[PDB]
Amino acid sequence: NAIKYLGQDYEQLRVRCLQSGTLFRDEAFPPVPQSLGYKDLGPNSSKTYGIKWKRPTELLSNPQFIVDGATRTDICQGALGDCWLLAAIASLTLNDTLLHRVVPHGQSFQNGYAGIFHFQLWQFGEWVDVVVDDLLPIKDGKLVFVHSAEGNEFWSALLEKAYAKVNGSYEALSGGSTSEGFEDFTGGVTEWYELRKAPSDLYQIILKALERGSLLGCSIDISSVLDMEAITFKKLVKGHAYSVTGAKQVNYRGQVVSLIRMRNPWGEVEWTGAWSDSSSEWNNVDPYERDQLRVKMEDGEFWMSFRDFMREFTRLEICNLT
Ligand SMILES: [Ca+2]
Ligand SMILES: [Ca+2]
Repeated sequence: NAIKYLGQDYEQLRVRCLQSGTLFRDEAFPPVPQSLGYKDLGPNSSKTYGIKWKRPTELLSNPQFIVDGATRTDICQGALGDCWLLAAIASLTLNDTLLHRVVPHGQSFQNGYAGIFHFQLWQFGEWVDVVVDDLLPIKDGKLVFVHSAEGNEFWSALLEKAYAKVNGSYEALSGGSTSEGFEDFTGGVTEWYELRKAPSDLYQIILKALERGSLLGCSIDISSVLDMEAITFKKLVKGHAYSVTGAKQVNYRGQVVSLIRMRNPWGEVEWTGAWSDSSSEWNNVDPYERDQLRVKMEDGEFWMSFRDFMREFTRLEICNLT
């Protein structure tokens, strides 16, 4: 049904490997310096020094494709500036049908393992099935790029690998917090908002985008590279893409307050202002609202008020489907 990237046929390649008692080695994306990168991850780079390509089945006795669902907690940025892509993947997990397109859930390391996995990527303006072998860059016994908070989980590492594959290298995934040089992730129309000059009904726009399963991301702009990925006083990261993962209205001190939830794809480092995990704003909402929305954990995810949100962040991007 879906076009096969480069004519590679997952099931056909899988059984060939099974029947010959072997593990898949992708010719289309070899475990080689050029697959890593071309400059910062380039030949002989100190960043790539000591990298080896190892299967999860070499690292562990119990590797898992999916552990407790394929969720946003499974997206932790490694040593690669692919924050926009990782933020989009985190947002994609919130969309159940789209997630089950992109990440075929049947796959595992247990039954019929041949060192091969596949994903359905939006490429050339259609759904494209992409195979990968499960060799992944490792440094000091750990994944170099995206990892899950669950150490034996590999769907996201493998998904990032498929993206690296269709772009020719991992470094090719790097860049800015915007869709700079990144083709359609979604195919539908992309909406862009400068937050200081937003439509008066922006909160409702965000809310309805989330409800219909669009992907939302936001970032703070920069001019020079000396303040690139610079950390704010209240611990926001500049020039870095965040997933917008939720929006809720609360009754705060008797008044309707609009709140917005976002996730740093680092899976750590969070806003410390009003509505943060440990902030006192939660003492002034209905205790049951509090219990329902607040989660006290260093997980990259946090709430802000929508007003503080539009003050702090420069832009919101919405990626719609077809
Ligand atoms: Ca998981
Ligand atoms: Ca948190």
